[PDB]
Amino acid sequence: PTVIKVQNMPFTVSIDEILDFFYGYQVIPGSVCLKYNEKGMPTGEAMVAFESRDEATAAVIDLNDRPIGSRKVKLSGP
Amino acid sequence: PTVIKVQNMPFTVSIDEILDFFYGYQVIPGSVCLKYNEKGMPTGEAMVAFESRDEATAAVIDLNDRPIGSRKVKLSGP
Repeated sequence: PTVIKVQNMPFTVSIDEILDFFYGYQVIPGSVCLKYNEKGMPTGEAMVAFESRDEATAAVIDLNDRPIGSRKVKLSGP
Repeated sequence: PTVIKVQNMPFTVSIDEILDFFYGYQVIPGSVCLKYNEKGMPTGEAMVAFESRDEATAAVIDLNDRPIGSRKVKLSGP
């Protein structure tokens, strides 16, 4: 269960949205961790893990550049 | 790449406070990831990255069990 990187998120996201964005994918519900900066504000980045390595590879390829609200998100890893 | 987990932080913590905890080490900026469960609630846990294995090992051993707020933080990694 590799973890993948998720960038360029709107800063209006929620945890439900991120998980929904991965609907149909073998994602781990309590694996999301949101990155913030020194000023206490989100950076639009987060880490998300899945049940397998082929499921993380499948997400990155399949959902890269796709949108969460308005922002087209960028995926990488593992 | 060399990330570590942090646990036992009060549920309400700021990044500015966390960075204070890791002063003197090369914590990759913006890498501080706050974790959430499948309910989308604060876990008191985070992930943090360093540039080398050496600095993530150096942080885990020195700072392990020090406070952030009123709790003795627990480090695990790389």
